[PDB]
Order: sequence, then C-alpha cells, then structure tokens
Amino acid sequence: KGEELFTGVVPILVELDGDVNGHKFSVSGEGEGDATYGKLTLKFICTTGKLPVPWPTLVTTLVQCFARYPDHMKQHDFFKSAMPEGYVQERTIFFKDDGNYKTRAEVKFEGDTLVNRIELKGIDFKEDGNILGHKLEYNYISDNVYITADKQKNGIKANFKIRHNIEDGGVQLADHYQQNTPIGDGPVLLPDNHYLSTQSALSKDPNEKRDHMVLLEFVTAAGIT
Repeated sequence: KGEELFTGVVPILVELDGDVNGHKFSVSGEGEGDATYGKLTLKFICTTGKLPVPWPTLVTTLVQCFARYPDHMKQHDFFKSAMPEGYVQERTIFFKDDGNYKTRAEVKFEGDTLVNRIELKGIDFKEDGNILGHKLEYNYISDNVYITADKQKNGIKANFKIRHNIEDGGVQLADHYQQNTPIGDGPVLLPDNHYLSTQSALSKDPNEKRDHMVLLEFVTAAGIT
C-alpha cells in the first residue's frame, strides 16, 4: 500500500533544528521526489542566518523512501512500506578526529506531502577542525548505504562512510550509523542485505542571497541480482 504513494512526483518538505557546539540553527527545505527514477530535487535555506557548519555535512541528514528499487528488489523496500504513517530515522555520524552528530527524524506523509522533521545535536567538534573551520569542498557526495534488517524493532539498520573532500586536497571521513523504526503498527518489509547507491550534486541559486543549498540527488537500490 505504501509504495502506491510514490508512483508519481511527490512534494517534499524538510524542517531541521540543530545545535552544534552550542551554535543553534534551523534549516527549511522544499522540493520534489520521483521514486520511479530515484530522483530528488531540493532547495534548503538556513532560516536563522549563517549556517555554522558546512552544508555538505548536513546532506545525509536532510528521505530514502524516494529510492528507486528495481522491480526484482521491491520486496526489500522498508522505507515505502512504512508509509503513510512513516518511520523514525536515527543516526550517529562520527567525523574522524572530530565531533559527532546525533540526529532523530520523523519521515511521514502530511496529506500529499512527504515531510522530514529533524533534530540534530553536534558535540565535541574542534574550533579549528574541518567542520567548524569550514574547510570542506562544496560539490558532490557519492556513496553506498549498506542496509540490514532489524527484526527486534520491526525496522532496519544501515552503515556507510562519507568521504568529504577537504579544500587542502585531503579527506574528512564521516562514519554513519543508522536505524529506522516504523511509526505505525502495521506490517513492513524487512529486507535482505542490500545497499542504496546515492549521488548528491550540490549547487547554488545565483539569485538567492540567503545561505542555502540546491541539491540534485539520485538514489538507487542495488546488491541483489
């Protein structure tokens, strides 16, 4: 039933409140998702002024229900199966040699709109590190989200690494640990091990003077043949 909700283009709203080493901020996002093509188009605005962390560090936090699942893998799509009631998505994101983000989000439909409401808390960051020092490149993120079932919670877990390019030429690793649990009480699809191949392209609206990020993203399930 949940998959029926994703056969066309679905409006998306994202709302985030964050606090990182005491710097509080909010982000609002709007866009569209077309799961038939695994395609997301979004624009995010920092509504509190200047973002105190790099935009690239927030991409993964800021709707995997829009993944394209190949027909032969459709029985492994936890994310859509939880809809419309939704799921809670929690992460800890460990920035190597630096601080960590802990995030909790509720992803669900509000009418015809897919909504991602998030709280993020960041701690133990270095004032002169790659994050608070704004040393990360703004271009592209691409990696694989490794997914496994979590039968005890009627959900899933996932793990992955993001290699954020640093302006000096190096890498800032961000190790992601993820858990998703359904909000509703109904059956969900508990998947075999697989992954989501995800590519996010970051850009700017030349006419936008607010601190913002434009994102074109593709997400495709893979790893079962």
